[PDB]
Amino acid sequence: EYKDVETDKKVKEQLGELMEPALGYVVKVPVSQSGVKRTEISNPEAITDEDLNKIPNYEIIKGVAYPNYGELVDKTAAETMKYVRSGYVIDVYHSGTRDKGYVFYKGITPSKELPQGPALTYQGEWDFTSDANLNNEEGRPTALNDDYYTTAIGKRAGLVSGDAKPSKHKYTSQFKVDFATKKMTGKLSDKEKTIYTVNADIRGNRFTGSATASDKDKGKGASYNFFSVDSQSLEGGFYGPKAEEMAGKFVADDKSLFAVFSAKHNASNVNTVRIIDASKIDLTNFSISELTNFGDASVLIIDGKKMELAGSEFTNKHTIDINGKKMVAVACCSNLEYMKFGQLWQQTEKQVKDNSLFLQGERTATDKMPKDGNYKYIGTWDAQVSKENNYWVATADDDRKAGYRTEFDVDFGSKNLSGKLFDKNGVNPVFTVNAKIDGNGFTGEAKTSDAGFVLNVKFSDVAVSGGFYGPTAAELGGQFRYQSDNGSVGVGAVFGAKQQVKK
Ligand code: NA
Repeated sequence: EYKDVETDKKVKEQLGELMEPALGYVVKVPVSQSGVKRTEISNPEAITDEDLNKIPNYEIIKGVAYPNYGELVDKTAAETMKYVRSGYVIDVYHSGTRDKGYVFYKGITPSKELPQGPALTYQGEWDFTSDANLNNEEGRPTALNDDYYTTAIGKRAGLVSGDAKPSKHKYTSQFKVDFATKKMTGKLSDKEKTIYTVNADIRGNRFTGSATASDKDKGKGASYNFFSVDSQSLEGGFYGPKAEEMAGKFVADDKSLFAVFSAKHNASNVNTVRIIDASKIDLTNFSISELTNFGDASVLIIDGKKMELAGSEFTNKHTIDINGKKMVAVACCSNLEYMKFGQLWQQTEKQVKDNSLFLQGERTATDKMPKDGNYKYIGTWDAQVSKENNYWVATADDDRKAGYRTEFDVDFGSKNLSGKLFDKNGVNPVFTVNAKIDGNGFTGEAKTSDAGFVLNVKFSDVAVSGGFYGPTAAELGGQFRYQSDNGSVGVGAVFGAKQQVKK
C-alpha cells in the first residue's frame, strides 16, 4: 500500500583535484636542485593527523638543517587559535640545495553545526611560500635587507613569509562569512595594503572558490610582486564544534605561490543549527564517538583516509587499509542519498576487532523543513542487543514484508514522531520510539514491549536522537545506545527510513 517517494538523485558535483577536502595540507618549500632554474610549487600533501601541536614533516627539516648548521623557526598560529593551525616551519640560515621547510594548514573537529543569523567576521593571519625562479628575465631582486632577512628572494629557494622582517611586513587575513547564503568574502593584507581578495561558496563545512590578486603587475627588481597571479583553487574548511574557527589554502594558477591561512570570529550570541550528523557506537563499551565528516554522508573517514560507502546494491561492503589497519564497513542503503548507516569493524584474523555501528547524514535546512503534513517512513536498521555474552543482531535488509523493518508515522503539524523497529519475521515490533520534532531533528525515547524482549531484556525511556536529511526531508535517520550495571546489558542501534507515498 506504500512505496518510496519519487526523489531527484543527489546532484554530483565534480570537484577538481586540488579542491578535495581534508583536515589539512602541507607543501615543501621549493628548492631548485642543480642546475634547475625554476622549481614550481609541488602538489599539496594531505594531512590526516588529529594532533594540532604536531607540525607536518617537522622532524625531516629538523634533521636536514641542524647537521648543516641551520636553525629552525616555526609560526603555527597556536598562540591565538584553538581548533586550527596555519603557517610555516623553515630554516633561517638556509643556503644551497638542501630543504628549506614547509608551509601548511590543519584543523581538528570539522563543524557539524553552523551559526545562524547575521554574517560573521573571522580574523587571523595568512602565510605563503613562493616558487623558485633563477631566470634574470623574471627579474627577482637581490639584497632587500630592509624587507627580508634573505639575500636572494625566491631564486634558488622559494620566498617564505617568515623570511620577511616584521618591521615592514605583517600578513593578516580577514573574512566575512554568511552561512545563510552559504557565501564568503575576504581580504589577505600586508600591513594595510590589500594583497588578495577571496571569494568562496560554502558546501557542508568546507568552502571552495578563488583568490584574485589586487596588484596584477609583476614588475621587476626591488618592485617585484610575488602576488600578481590569481588562483581558481582556494579550498578550506570550518573547524570547531560550532564553526568557531576556519582555515584554508590556495595555490596560484601558475603555481608561483602557495598560501595558507587561519582565522577565527568573535561574535557574542551565536545561534547554531545542525548540518551534519556523523556518529559511531562502539558495540562493546556502548559509548558514542564523533566521526570526521565534511558534508558527504556517503563518505566515511577513518584515520584520515577516505572510504566511499555508496554502491550498486542495497547494502554494500567496503574495505580500506589504514594505520591500524584493515577496515571493513557495511553501508545502507541504496535508496538513501542524504544519509548512510551501517556496521564498521576491523578484520584482524575470522574475528572482528572494534565492532561498531555508524550513522551519517546531511541535515535538512531548517527553512526547508515541512510545517504541515502527516507522512509514513519505511526503512530498516542495524542493531545489537546483548545481555552478558549472548547476542541479538539486527542487519539491514530490503525485505519490506518480513525483514528487519522500521516504520514511522511523522506529523510535522504537531511535531510528533512515532516508530516501530521490528525483528526478522516478527509481527509485533521489538522497539517502539516516541520522539518530538524540533527544527531538522527529533529527540525522544525508545522502549521495549510492555512484556519484554527475549534474546530476557527489558527497558524503558532510552534516549533517542535523530534527524531529517535531504532538501525535502524525505529521509530520516536516528540512533540510540544504552547500557546498565556498567556493563551487563547493552543496546546499540541505528536506523534509516524513506518517506512514502500511497499505492
Ligand atoms: Na567570542
